[PDB]
Amino acid sequence: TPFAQVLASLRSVRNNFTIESYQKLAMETLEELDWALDQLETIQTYRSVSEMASNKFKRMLNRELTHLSEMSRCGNQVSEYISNTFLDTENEDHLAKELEDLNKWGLNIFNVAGYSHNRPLTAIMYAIFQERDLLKTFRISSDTFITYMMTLEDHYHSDVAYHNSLHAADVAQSTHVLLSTPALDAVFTDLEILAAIFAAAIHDVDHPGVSNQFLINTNSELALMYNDESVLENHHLAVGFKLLQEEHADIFMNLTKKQRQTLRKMVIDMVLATDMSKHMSLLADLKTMVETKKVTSSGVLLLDNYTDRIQVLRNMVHAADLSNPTKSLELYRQWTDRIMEEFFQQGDKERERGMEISPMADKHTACVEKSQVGFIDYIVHPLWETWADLVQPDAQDILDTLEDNRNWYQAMIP
Amino acid sequence: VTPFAQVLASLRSVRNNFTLEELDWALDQLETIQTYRSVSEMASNKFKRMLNRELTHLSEMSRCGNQVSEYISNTFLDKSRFGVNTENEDHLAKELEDLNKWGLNIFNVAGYSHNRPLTAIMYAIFQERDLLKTFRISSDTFITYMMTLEDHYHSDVAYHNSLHAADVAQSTHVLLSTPALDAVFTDLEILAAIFAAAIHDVDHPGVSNQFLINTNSELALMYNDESVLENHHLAVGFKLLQEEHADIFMNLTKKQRQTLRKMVIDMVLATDMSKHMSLLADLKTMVETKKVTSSGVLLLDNYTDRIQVLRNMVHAADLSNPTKSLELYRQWTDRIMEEFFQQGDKERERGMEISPMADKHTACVEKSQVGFIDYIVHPLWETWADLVQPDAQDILDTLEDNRNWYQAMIP
Ligand SMILES: COc1ccc([C@@H]2CNC(=O)C2)cc1OC1CCCC1
Ligand SMILES: COc1ccc([C@@H]2CNC(=O)C2)cc1OC1CCCC1
Ligand SMILES: [Mg+2]
Ligand SMILES: [Mg+2]
Ligand SMILES: [Zn+2]
Ligand SMILES: [Zn+2]
Ligand SMILES: [Zn+2]
Repeated sequence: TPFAQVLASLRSVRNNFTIESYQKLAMETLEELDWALDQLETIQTYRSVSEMASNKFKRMLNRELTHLSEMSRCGNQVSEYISNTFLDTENEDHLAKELEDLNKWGLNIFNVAGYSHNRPLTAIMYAIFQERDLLKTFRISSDTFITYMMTLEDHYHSDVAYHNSLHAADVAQSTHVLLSTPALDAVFTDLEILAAIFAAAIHDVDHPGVSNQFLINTNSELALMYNDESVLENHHLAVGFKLLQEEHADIFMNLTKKQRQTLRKMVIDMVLATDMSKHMSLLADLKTMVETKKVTSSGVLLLDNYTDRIQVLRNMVHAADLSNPTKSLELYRQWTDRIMEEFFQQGDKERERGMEISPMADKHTACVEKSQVGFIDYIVHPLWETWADLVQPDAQDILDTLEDNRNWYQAMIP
Repeated sequence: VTPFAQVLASLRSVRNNFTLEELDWALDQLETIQTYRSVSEMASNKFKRMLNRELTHLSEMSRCGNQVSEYISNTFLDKSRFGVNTENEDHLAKELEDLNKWGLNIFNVAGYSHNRPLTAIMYAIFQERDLLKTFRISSDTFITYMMTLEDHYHSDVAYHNSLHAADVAQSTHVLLSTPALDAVFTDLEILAAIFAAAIHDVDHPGVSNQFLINTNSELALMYNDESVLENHHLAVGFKLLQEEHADIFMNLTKKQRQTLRKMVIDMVLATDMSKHMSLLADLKTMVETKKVTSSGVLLLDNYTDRIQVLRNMVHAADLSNPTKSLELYRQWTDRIMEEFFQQGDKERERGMEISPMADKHTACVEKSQVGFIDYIVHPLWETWADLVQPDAQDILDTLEDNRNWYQAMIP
């Protein structure tokens, strides 16, 4: 395996390096080399050592297969097989005023809901798509677009307090605004933008107002069918893409097969990243991205390969999903009530199920203010602090707004 | 600051001051052998443990500090006499003498069971391993589950039928008996492994995940193209327990069931042929660092090690055919091609480009098995045999002989 042999090579450097001002330089470097030696082995996990090993075996076989595919017609048939199988109105006036702020972080999605017959998702999506000229770009007839958009919005539960089309509309608009970050200009392709926005719009479709954990615990059909892994995220994606199958709703029908293939890859990639358990993994990638960030003249970021761009895009959607504490207090406060209401509904579901009440789920026991300060300090702030570093100086305001709201909720703890 | 970057931050100040060959070889080989997600896991682990320290502290604070830490922790941090109806009977019993033998003829087991080899072999395994007593599984419950399971294995499908399931189940049973693996696995780990094998291919439609993705199938659509069949097999396997009098796991504790479900999902997902290289990688690292207790028995400490072995065991059992006797192996080759051919017949009706081995005019049956052995089956079994040496030598020998036989058949 590679790491085993790489460790054996450097271990040999240490043993053969040993074999006044010079002394200071000599000794300072030896313990530094030793520090890096321990830190290599200790920060190593099972899947990290394995990844380098699997990837060498993959590379090695692909060399042998390229050779074999040149031999006979048969060699080619065997190579192709092996390669593919074992290798990877008054309302319309106010709505328009609220929509002036479509590219602004401070848009009030709640008023958008109010002036749009409680259809903020269709309202905001059509607005975004006209703003980004995506309907023209990707040959999407309005008729088809709204047909899809309406069905999508229909499969967002009305009865659910937080994970309703209003949350979807917020993430969609928030993602739209994050894409406009100056630091990321020519950076993404039109299909990448299309993927991102559609990803955001569907990221929570048919959400039943309960956690994956609840679904697993209650042995739900949904858990059972998705083998307890990313049960909801998989379900959202499945609905999102199946809705395209409805009568005159295929918004992607005018893209090439490759375009659709790629878009489907990215959309799956991004919505799966909205699993809150994938949080640390996303934050890890974003931190490494900041560390090795390369910036082209006048401030615009330099993201080469797809791998880099998708890391940014899935982090962008995740950051947009966790945007509420960074919004104005008037907005943020309403999201807090909405989240709690949903949390308490799950608690009621557990009470009659005779299940031990979920942490936060009982309105009788809930602490809220102290909770938001926990949520900010440990999850929201680290994420946004990282994002703001990557996109500096932009998003400095998003952070100050968050920091202020943290202090406000801190000041509310009885 | 992330770890690998922190390492190379010091490693680079060391080299830019040390001034050598073995350091400059590994200077390049550290960075180059580094992927995109191998780098990521080092860091995501650093942050997960960082936060878990902070929450442990916060829990100690108030009743509130505990509610907030429990919330955050759970949300942003991970984790008949024979069983079959028969008049043939006595013949079935003779074939079943070989239940613990690698050379059992599953095809005759099918013959003397009224084509019910899965129920026949499973009931046999469970009586042999005394699992029904161990896990309080009433016979009715067992045969009831077993029959419904066998029913959801397509008859119309040439290779991925209950006969293949029965083969993997019996092959896994035999691999668990490897002397090199004695006290190693718990009874629940054995139960997990055998059940995993029995259901690993349930409701298989006789087509590849690739086909399903390409044809934009409901199955692909609902499983977002990742491990489409493997996820589906598991979903069926576990949903069947919901049938009246079929819950074979009803008498296990909640934790026992929770753990078994974890391992079964873990193992069946590993039967994705695209996970092949990853499985082999883990098995090779396991071999390299293997610790063996007195008189030959392996020493596998934590769950992580045992599950790597168990998933590799089921995978090895799924790719066992070329390591079986030529009489058996030859029949599996025909069966696999028949299904492959039929897979192409579906592509044809769909106007799709016919898959590599999917056409009989173009198929290199013999040259193909030699490719399959040389590149996939032999490396896997060669690794397995190293881990459980000297056991599995017989398997390797049989494999080697059969490879030479198919080599000698190339026109
Ligand atoms: C505005 O609040 C919140 C907004 C959004 C979320 C996400 C939706 N559900 C989650 O688990 C993450 C949690 C919130 O607050 C949490 C702090 C404790 C209760 C929930
Ligand atoms: C007995 O041969 C085979 C038996 C079993 C399998 C597995 C089931 N499906 C797979 O893709 C792997 C493939 C075989 O042979 C392969 C090489 C020639 C064609 C397929
Ligand atoms: Mg989500
Ligand atoms: Mg399978
Ligand atoms: Zn969301
Ligand atoms: Zn009954
Ligand atoms: Zn199989």
